Amino acid sequence: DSSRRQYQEKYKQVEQYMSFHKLPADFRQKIHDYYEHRYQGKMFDEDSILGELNGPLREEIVNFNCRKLVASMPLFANADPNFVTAMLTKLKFEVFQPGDYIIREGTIGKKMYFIQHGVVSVLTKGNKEMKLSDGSYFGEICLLTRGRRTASVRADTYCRLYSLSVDNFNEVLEEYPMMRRAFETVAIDRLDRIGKKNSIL
Amino acid sequence: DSSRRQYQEKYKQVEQYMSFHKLPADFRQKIHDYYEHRYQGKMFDEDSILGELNGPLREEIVNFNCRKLVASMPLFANADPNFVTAMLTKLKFEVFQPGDYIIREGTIGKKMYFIQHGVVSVLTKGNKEMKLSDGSYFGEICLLTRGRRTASVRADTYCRLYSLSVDNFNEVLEEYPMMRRAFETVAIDRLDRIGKKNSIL
Amino acid sequence: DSSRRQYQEKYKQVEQYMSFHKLPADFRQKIHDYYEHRYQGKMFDEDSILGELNGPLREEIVNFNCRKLVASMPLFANADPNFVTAMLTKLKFEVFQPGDYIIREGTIGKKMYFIQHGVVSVLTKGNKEMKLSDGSYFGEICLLTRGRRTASVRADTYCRLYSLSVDNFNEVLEEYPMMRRAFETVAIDRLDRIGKKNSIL
Amino acid sequence: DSSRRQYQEKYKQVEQYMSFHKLPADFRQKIHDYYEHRYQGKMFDEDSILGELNGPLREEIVNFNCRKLVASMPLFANADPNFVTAMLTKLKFEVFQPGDYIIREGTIGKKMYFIQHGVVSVLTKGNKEMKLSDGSYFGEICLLTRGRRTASVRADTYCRLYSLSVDNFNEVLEEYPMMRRAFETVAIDRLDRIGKKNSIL
Ligand SMILES: Nc1ncnc2c1ncn2[C@@H]1O[C@@H]2COP(=O)(O)O[C@H]2[C@H]1O
Ligand SMILES: Nc1ncnc2c1ncn2[C@@H]1O[C@@H]2COP(=O)(O)O[C@H]2[C@H]1O
Ligand SMILES: Nc1ncnc2c1ncn2[C@@H]1O[C@@H]2COP(=O)(O)O[C@H]2[C@H]1O
Ligand SMILES: Nc1ncnc2c1ncn2[C@@H]1O[C@@H]2COP(=O)(O)O[C@H]2[C@H]1O
Repeated sequence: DSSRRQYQEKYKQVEQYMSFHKLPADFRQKIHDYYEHRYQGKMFDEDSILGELNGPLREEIVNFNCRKLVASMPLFANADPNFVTAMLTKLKFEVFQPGDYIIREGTIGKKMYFIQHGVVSVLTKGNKEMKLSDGSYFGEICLLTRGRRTASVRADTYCRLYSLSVDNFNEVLEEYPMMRRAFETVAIDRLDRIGKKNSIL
Repeated sequence: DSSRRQYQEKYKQVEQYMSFHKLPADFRQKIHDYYEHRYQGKMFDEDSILGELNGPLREEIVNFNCRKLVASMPLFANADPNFVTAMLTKLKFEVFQPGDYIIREGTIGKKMYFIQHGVVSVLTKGNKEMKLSDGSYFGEICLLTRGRRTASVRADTYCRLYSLSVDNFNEVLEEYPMMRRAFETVAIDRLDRIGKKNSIL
Repeated sequence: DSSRRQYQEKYKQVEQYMSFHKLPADFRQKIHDYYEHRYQGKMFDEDSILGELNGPLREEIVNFNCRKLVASMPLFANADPNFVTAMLTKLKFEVFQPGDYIIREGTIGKKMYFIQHGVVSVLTKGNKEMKLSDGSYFGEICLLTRGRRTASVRADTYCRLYSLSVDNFNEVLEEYPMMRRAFETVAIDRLDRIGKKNSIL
Repeated sequence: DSSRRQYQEKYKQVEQYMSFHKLPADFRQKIHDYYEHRYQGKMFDEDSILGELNGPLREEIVNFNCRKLVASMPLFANADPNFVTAMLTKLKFEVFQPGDYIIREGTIGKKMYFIQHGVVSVLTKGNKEMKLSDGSYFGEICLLTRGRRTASVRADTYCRLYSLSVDNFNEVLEEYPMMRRAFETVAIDRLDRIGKKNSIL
C-alpha cells in the first residue's frame, strides 16, 4: 500500500508539472503510458533500500532479478559469474517507448544497453535497418572506440532495457580484459556489416 | 494544490530564515519579489520528476519549454537539432532582478547565459554600455579563453535566463567543434568593439 | 520511539520491494535476519546527525564506540591516537551473514575490513583455510599492491565489521607512512604463507 | 515555529542516538550545550533555502551576516570586495567548545578558520602559547605549504568560527594571487616566531 501510494503521489506531482509547463495532450498521454509501463503502479526508493543492505545481499538480489536476461545473452551466460555480477551490479533499468531515438548516430555515447524485452532497430545514415531483441546489447562500439555512435537505434516496441554508464563499462572491462576483447570481436564484425572499420578495435 | 502548498511552505521557511538572521526590510521585500517572479506561486522538485523519466522524454520536454528561446537565438535556430538538445538539456533556469550584477569584470567566469526575456547591460571598465536582450547570450568569452570576464553585466529589468556551467559548455563544444568556432567568431568581434583582442580565440 | 518507528517503516518498504520482485522465501528470511542483526530494532540517520556536529564531537563519538575494537587490534592499540582517529573516522560499520563471500580471489578490491566481532575464513584457490577473528583485519593486501585479491574471505559466523574504502585507506596511509609499512610487513608474511610474493610490498 | 519544531525534532533524534550508543553523561551534556550554542533553538535547511535563490541574493546575504567579521579582519577590510565575497561565499559556520583541539600539530590540514567570536590558543610542540581572537584567522600555513600543521590550536572559550576548505582556499587564491602573497607574508613571520622557516612560502 505504501509503495502504491508513493506511485500515486509521484504521478500527481508529474501531472501538475506538465500542466504548469503546458505540455501537449499527446505528450501527457505518453508520460502516463510511460509511468504505467516503467513503474507498473508501484514506486520504490531503491537507492535507500539497497543502500541499507550489503554487498552480498545486493548481489544476490540483482542476480535473481536478472536471471532471464543473463540466460538470454550469449555474452554473460558463459562468462565468469563474478564478471556478470560486476556487470549486473552497475545496470540501470530503463524503459523506452515505441519510436524513441535511444541512440543517435554521430554523437558521443555515454552508455550502452542490454535488451531484456523489446525490439529495437539499428539504423545507419545510408539507410539499412537491422532488428535487435531479447538477449542482445547495443551502444557498446562507441564506448570501446571513444569515438562517435556508428548508427542510430530506435525503439520499435516498448523496450525494457538495462543500461551501463561509460564509466562503469570501463571499470569492469579494466578488470576483465577478455570480456573487452569479446566485445571487440563482435564490434569489428558489426562495423564491417555497416561498411565501417576502426583500428582502435 | 500540492505544488502550491509546496511554494507556500518553502517561502515560509525562507521568511523565518531572514528573520532569524535579521535581513533588512528592503532585502526581505526583494526576496519576496524574487520568489514571486521565479516560481510564480508554484514549487516543483524537478530533479525528482525529470529523474523518473528517461532521455527522450526529458529531451522532448526541454525542447518544448524552450521553443521561443530557440526561435529567437540565431545560434540555435540554424544549428544541428542534436546540438541544441545537447545544450538545452544542460541549461539551468534562473531569474535575476533589476540592478543585479550578473557578471563582474576581471573575475573568473564559471558560466554563460542565454536571454529568454529581459534586458541586460554590458559594461566595460572604461564605461560604455551596450544592451542585450531576448535571443542573445553573454558570459561566453571567458569560458572560451579560460581567462577573465572581459566586462560586467547588469540586469536592467527582471531577467529570465538559462545558464550553462563551464563544464557543460566544454562537454557540448568538445562534441560540436563548429559551434565553438561560431562562438569564437562572435567573441573576437565583441572583444574588438571593447578595445580587446585575445590570441586564444 | 521515533527511531523504532523508523526501523519499522523502513523494513516495511523492504518487505514490499522483495514482494514486488518476488525474491525467494529463504532470501526474504535472510533479509529479515540481516535487518535484525544490523539495526537491532532501530534506524538512525547518522549522516544527518553526525553532520550537525563538528570535528571534535564526531571524533570523540567514534573513539568511544570503537574502544573495544581499538583495544583488540595490535595495529591501533600501539599507534598514534591521531592515526587511529583518522582511521576510525572513515570506517563504515557493516554486518555480514554466515556463508557470505565478503571477498573473492582474483578480483580487484575496493576496501579492507576490521573485525570487531565474528569469525571469517581466508580461503586460497589451492584450498587451505585460515580463520580470523576479533581484532584482526583483512582485505588490505590488494589495496597495498593495487593488484588483485590474493584470496577469498567467507563469513563463518555473523560478522560485525568496519570497512575502509580504498580511497580513505590511501589518504590516511599517505599521512602516516610508518603505518603503511607496518601493513606491508604483515602482508609480506601473509603472502608468504599462501605461497605468494609481491615486489610491490 | 516550524524552524523551532525542526530544532526540537532534530535534537530528539540526537538524544536517541546517544542513548542507543550509550555515550557518557558528561558527553551527552556537552552535546546539549553544543546544540544550544550552535543552533540556538532553531534549525534551518540552509542548503535548500539558499539553493532556491541566485548568485546576487546569496552574495548579498552572506555579506550582511558577515559584516562584523569583515570589519574586524585587517585581511578583508581592505581587500577587493569581490575577493571578500568570493571568500565569504565559501565559508562554513562552525562552533567549537572550550578545550576542543581544532587543529593538531603534525597532521595534514584540510581547512583554515576565521575567528568571528572567541579565543583560541596556538600551541607548539615545544610549549609556548599564543592567543588569537576576533578578527584573526588560523590554519592557513599548511594550506599554503601543502605540508603539515605547524602547531596545535585549542578553543579557550566557545568559538564561533567560519571555516574554508582547502579546495575553496586554492580556488579563490588562484584568482586573487595578491591575497595569497599577503597570506604568505603573515605566515613567514608566524613561522619565524615559532622557530620555523619554509622555502615554499
Ligand atoms: N551491423 C550491426 N548489427 C547490429 N548492431 C549494430 C551493427 N552496427 C552497429 N550496431 C549497433 O549500433 C550501435 C550504435 O551506437 P554505438 O556505435 O555505440 O554501437 C552500435 C552497435 O551497438
Ligand atoms: N562588444 C560586446 N557586445 C556585446 N557583448 C559583449 C561585448 N563585449 C563583451 N560582451 C559580453 O560581456 C561578457 C562579459 O563576460 P565574458 O568575458 O565571459 O563574456 C562577455 C560577453 O558575453
Ligand atoms: N596467510 C594469510 N593469513 C591470514 N590472512 C591472509 C593470508 N593471506 C591473505 N590473507 C588475507 O586474505 C585477503 C584477501 O584479499 P586481499 O588480497 O586484499 O588481502 C588478503 C589478506 O587480508
Ligand atoms: N607565531 C604564530 N602566531 C600566531 N599563530 C600562529 C603562529 N604560528 C602558527 N600559527 C597558527 O597555527 C596554525 C597551525 O596550523 P597551520 O600550520 O595550518 O597554521 C598555523 C597558523 O595558523
